[PDB]
Amino acid sequence: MDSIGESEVRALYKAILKFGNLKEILDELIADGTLPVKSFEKYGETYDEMMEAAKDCVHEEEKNRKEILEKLEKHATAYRAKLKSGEIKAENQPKDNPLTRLSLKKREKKAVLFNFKGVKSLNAESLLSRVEDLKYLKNLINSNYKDDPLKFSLGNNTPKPVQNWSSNWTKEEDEKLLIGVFKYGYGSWTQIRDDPFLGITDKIFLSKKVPGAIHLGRRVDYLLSFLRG
DNA sequence: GCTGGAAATTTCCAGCG
DNA sequence: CGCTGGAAATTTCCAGC
Repeated sequence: MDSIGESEVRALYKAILKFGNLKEILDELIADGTLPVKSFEKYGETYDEMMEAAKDCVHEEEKNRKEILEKLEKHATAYRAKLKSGEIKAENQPKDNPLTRLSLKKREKKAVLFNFKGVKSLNAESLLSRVEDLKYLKNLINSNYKDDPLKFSLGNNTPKPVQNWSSNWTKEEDEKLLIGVFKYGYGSWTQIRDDPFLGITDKIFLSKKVPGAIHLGRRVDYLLSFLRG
């Protein structure tokens, strides 16, 4: 009757990518069919368990990348030594060599996934970074403009402008966008566009246009990592 | 199977020597 | 010119129906 299965998990995970830490507002979510009806406490324990599992997954993948880079580094060293000593000619080189290998691995980014309670391919990175980002944003707008989130501003921070977007997109639009993420959650691009108080209806697009959903996500992540440092 | 969204891959582009 | 890093576009992948 109260146990947890897979539907409640998927719904939760999605809700976490949407609102980060949501234990504050579980009720409201249950109260609008966002989450299946279950107890506040049990959802709390499931959330804690999920974030725990994400922490552990990221940890294990970090260990893995570490060891792989150790080995690749060793190979790089032993290769340099041979180039200098002259046992390898520099111009008769294959394009696949310990150097290019160590480099590509150095700069490789890839999904960090895990399974949880019979739900498959959850993104630990997305979960953690989303909780942090949305916490930083909530605290950022509440500590200053609580009685009117719309008056939020970046101050004298000037984030680098957008590249070849189809709408005249300025700092103002960044502010409004962030306010919208604070209001409806990460991903709710339709509600953000349609809110007339934000007044950015004719600057979002869901010859293909720009910016769409993905582009909004990138812009939000960049804006927040920028405002931090 | 099908399909939407995520993930991976490719392409585009600006900044630089 | 080519290199390189970042963003956009394009293709592929996969879980859940």
